[PDB]
This record gives sequence, structure tokens and C-alpha cells, in this order.
Amino acid sequence: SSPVAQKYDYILVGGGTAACVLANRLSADGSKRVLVLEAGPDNTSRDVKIPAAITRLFRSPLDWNLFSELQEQLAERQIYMARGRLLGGSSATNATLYHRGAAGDYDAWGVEGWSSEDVLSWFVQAETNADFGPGAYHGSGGPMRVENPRYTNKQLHTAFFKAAEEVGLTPNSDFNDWSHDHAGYGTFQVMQDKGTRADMYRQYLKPVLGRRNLQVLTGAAVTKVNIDQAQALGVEFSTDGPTGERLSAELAPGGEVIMCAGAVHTPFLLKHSGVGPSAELKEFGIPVVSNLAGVGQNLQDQPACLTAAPVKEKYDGIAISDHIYNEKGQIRKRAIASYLLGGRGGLTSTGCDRGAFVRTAGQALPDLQVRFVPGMALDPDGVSTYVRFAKFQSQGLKWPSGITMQLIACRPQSTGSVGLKSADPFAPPKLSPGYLTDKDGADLATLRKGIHWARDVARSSALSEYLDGELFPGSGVVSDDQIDEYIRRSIHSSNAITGTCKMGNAGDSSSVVDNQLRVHGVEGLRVVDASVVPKIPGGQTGAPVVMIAERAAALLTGKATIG
Ligand SMILES: Cc1cc2nc3c(=O)[nH]c(=O)nc-3n(C[C@H](O)[C@H](O)[C@H](O)COP(=O)(O)OP(=O)(O)OC[C@H]3O[C@@H](n4cnc5c(N)ncnc54)[C@H](O)[C@@H]3O)c2cc1C
Ligand SMILES: CCCCCCCCCCCCCCCCCC(=O)O
Repeated sequence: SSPVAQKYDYILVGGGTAACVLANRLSADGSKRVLVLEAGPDNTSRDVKIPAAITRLFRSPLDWNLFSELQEQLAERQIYMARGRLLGGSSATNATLYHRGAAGDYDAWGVEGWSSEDVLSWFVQAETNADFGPGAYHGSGGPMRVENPRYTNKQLHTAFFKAAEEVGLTPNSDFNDWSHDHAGYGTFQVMQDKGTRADMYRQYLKPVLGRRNLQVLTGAAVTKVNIDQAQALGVEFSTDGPTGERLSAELAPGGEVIMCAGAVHTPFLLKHSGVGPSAELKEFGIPVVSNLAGVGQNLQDQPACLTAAPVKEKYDGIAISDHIYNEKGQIRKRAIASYLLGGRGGLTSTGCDRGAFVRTAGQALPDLQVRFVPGMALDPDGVSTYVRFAKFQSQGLKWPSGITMQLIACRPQSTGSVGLKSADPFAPPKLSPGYLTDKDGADLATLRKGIHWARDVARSSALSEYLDGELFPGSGVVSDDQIDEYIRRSIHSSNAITGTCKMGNAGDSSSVVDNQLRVHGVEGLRVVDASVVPKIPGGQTGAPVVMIAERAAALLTGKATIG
């Protein structure tokens, strides 16, 4: 009904992080008809705009509410795996931290055309930075807005920095400057515009909505790609979910389908489309267009655990929870005024924007990311704590003052999978994060050494001044066996998820796309999202996805060549 009569040069499956970038670059010259299909609604929510309202986004209608399969190795628990469900996708629901990782992360891809020297300028072109001048590592002209966080906890942020220096860490003035080592302590920059969320909807798609050769459908769930025995013809979708009519939209001669449904839903949709392992497709009676081993394999996420400590009685009131909520759980008028008049104060904060990269054991690159939060976790699951913080509003209770240190295996060795639980394309995918399954127990050792590290930092003179005991893991958790048991019971996502449609050199039977992002053995089918990342970079994965979408858009419009 909506694309009746219509042929498109490009159908983008999903309207997420990468899709918003592609929709912008691909529609620019006005020749090409571009369609964007997004399952979630328009990006209008105030909870999306205000960084601190990330607390309200978890387990909300603007999240996919995905749960993993039972993880035997994680005390037989299902892991919640947050994913944005709206225009902008996960860029609209994330912690806004701006990380590229290290030169070494891209060199390690071993994929011709995509070394550190090849990707750097695509990061720089996307960027306008408020706090770093233009040069080799920072741009001043790009659509992304990156700034230093506009909230500082004078007492606790300074205490954390002094504590890190006391335990022998060096400051890192810029975690995205590849001229110096990744390791050290400091401040993470944020994808904000004076304390407003600068998601890829706001920065790339919203400004070009008026273009006549660009059509964006929201509430548009793609059930499958249409492929012909092979060549993409287009895609099928519903605009009323499962009980809705099954509309179809068609390509123009030489017109491509571009998978931008992310590292969870891209592998899922390919499998529903006959692209994936024959074994798995055969199981639900799905015809096999291209037998690809890699589809849904090599799922990389950075797992997390945390320590948390209350402050002494004399420091009650200095935590970010005290800057946002009064003693009765009502949002402080001071916080609201500072935000709306100045783009300042606790509402500009996603909480976790100071920390460190640490080598726990002389690795080439840091294995441990620390995220310091000047607020106290009341659940050992950091994501659960954020949900509970949102539900805490107007309960007539005071959130206790304290700190949290979240410990992240940021270059993990463990891998997981996405597959099918049924043939119903509206049923949740079969999601297994595979945390702590690497054969050497390297990821478990990272997090265990991380807890030891967080305890040393808390015991430092700088932080001992402020702190009064330890809540999590607590007194009782002393031995490595007890720490390991705590980690298994409490381990949560730091919300990355890459690698499920991995790119490779010619003659790599594990890769799903070439160094030009084309699905192996299909014509007019590309993947441009986090799925293509072969080896996860150290740090949060939003910036690298935009670099890939920027490069992909240049490839497609003939502005650049790869290899
Ligand atoms: C809670 C959270 C916190 C994070 N914090 C950070 C951080 O601080 N900094 C950072 O850099 N990274 C962060 N990340 C990771 C980062 O946001 C992602 O790696 C990146 O946004 C991935 O973008 P993508 O385009 O691959 O997918 P997404 O942005 O997730 O886009 C996928 C889109 O496809 C849609 N979709 C799915 N299936 C279908 C279908 N069948 N039909 C139509 N549409 C469909 C979805 O609704 C969604 O909009 C965070 C992630 C989350 C979830
Ligand atoms: C947003 C205002 C700060 C509220 C913090 C509440 C209490 C402290 C808990 C800290 C938990 C560990 C950090 C987990 C970060 C979750 C977000 C993410 O992973 O993207």
C-alpha cells in the first residue's frame, strides 16, 4: 500500500545507527530512491533526548526486551540484552560513550582494505568535537557531536582519579588518540550536543527527512528478504506486526538490499531468508539460498560485573543520585533548571563516563575497561540497577549515597550465537551470548583480576577517605572461588554485540561478507551494521559502526574504493 508502484535503488532493513548514516549519504545526490523500514516508532521520546533517562529506556516499549537462552555457565540464568527499537536504533538508547578502540584492534582484523591506516579518516570525517581541535585524530566538520561530559562530580570524580594514580595508573588525556597507548585513567567523551543525546537519528536522518527520494516507514517489521535462484528482489514486511497484511517492496535494476538490523536481527533475518547454515534452516523447513557457516556465529559482547560501596555518613548527599533525586525520590527542580537553561547537571549524565583501560596481565592491549559511577548500585547487575533507579522515582525513599566500579572484559575471547527458535519471523531470536566459555578461562580471569583491582582502588588513601565498607560483592566474598561464583551470578552486558555476519578475505569459509560488505554468493545484498565487525574493538561499539556506515556509503556512491 505504502510502496505500491515503487521501485527502490536501495532498501535499508532497519532504521538504526548505520541505517540513519546510509539513508543520509545514499539519498544526497537525489538520483537514488531510498526506502528505510524500522520495526519501532519515530524518535520523539523525551526519555531518548535526556541522557540520564537511559534508566527509563531499559525494559521499556523502546527496547526489544530480548532474553538469552539459559546460560548453564552463568548459574543457569537468562541474560537481558538491551537493544533500541525505534528510528536511530541503539544510538537512541545507549550510554553515549564515544570510543574507537586502538589502531591495533583494526590491524587485528587482518582484512585487506580495513587496517588502522584505512579507517582513521572515516572516524575523523564523521566527527565534530567540542573539546579537541582539528587534526589527525579529531574532526570539526562531521554530523556527529562529541563533547566532554557537562556534569562533573567534583568530590567523587577527583577521588577516583587520585585513587587510580595511587595504584600506579597513568592518565590518558584522549582514549581515541592512536598516537599514545590505550591504557590509563580519564574521562570518556560522549555523543551529546550540549547535554542532549546526539543519536544518529538526530545527527544524520532528521535533517534530510524532506528529501523526496527518501521514504522512511516506522512500525515496519521486515519478515524476510525476497531472493531468486541468486539475487535480492526486495523484502517483505508488515505494518501491523504479526496479525498484519504481508506487504512487499521491490528493487530497481541494479538496486541493492542493505541489512542494517544490527548484530542480533541481521543474522536472524538472513536465516529467515535462506542465508545461513543448511543444518539450522533445514530444521524449520526454510529453503537454503546460500549455505554460510558464519551467519549467527562469532557473536562478541563485552561482559561486566561491578563492586559498590556506600560513602561515610559525613558525605551523604554528594552522589549523582543526590543531584537527580531529593530524599523522597522526586526529580530535583535544581537538576531540571540546570539542564533546561544550561545543558548542565546530573540529567546530562549516563553515569558511567569516567574510568580506565587496564592490562590485568601484560596483554598487548588492555583487556579490562573500568567505568566509574559516582552512584551506588543496589543490585550486582548494573543494568538491573538502572531499571530500579527509574522505578525508584516518587517512592518517598532516599537512594543511598555511594560509588560503583563496573569491570568490563573489553577485548573478550568468548563468542556466542544468534539462531532460530521457530519459523515465525516475529518470534524472538535464539540468543546465546556465550560469556565465560573461552577455553583458557581468559574472560573470567580478566573480571576476577578486575574485582581485585577495584578493591585495591577502593582501599587507596584517596577513596578510603570517602567510603564505609563494601556492599557488592561484600565481606563474605574473599577467595577466588567465591569471586568467580559472584561473577557467574551477576555478570551482565556492557551492551556491545558485534560479529554475527563477519567480513573476511577471499577463501575464508567463516566470513559472511567480503571487504566490500556483500553477502557471499548473493547479488544485491550487503550488510552494513555491527554484524560485519570481525574482532570487537576495546570500548563501546557505536562509533566504529558509524565509521563503517560512512565508508560503506562512500563505496556505494563511488566516492572511495576498498582494496
Ligand atoms: C543500552 C545500550 C548501551 C550502549 N552504550 C553504548 C555507548 O555508551 N556507546 C557506544 O558507542 N555504544 C554503545 N552501545 C552499542 C551501540 O549502540 C551499538 O553497537 C550500535 O548502535 C549498533 O548499531 P547498528 O546499526 O548495528 O544497530 P541498531 O542501532 O541496534 O539498529 C538496528 C535497528 O533494526 C531494527 N530492526 C530489527 N529487526 C528489524 C526488522 N525485522 N525489520 C525492521 N527493523 C528491524 C531495530 O528496531 C533497530 O532500530 C550501547 C548499546 C545499548 C543497547
Ligand atoms: C544516569 C544517572 C546515574 C544513575 C546510576 C544509578 C546507580 C549506580 C549504578 C551503576 C551500575 C553500573 C553501570 C551500568 C551501565 C548501564 C548502561 C550501559 O551499560 O550502557
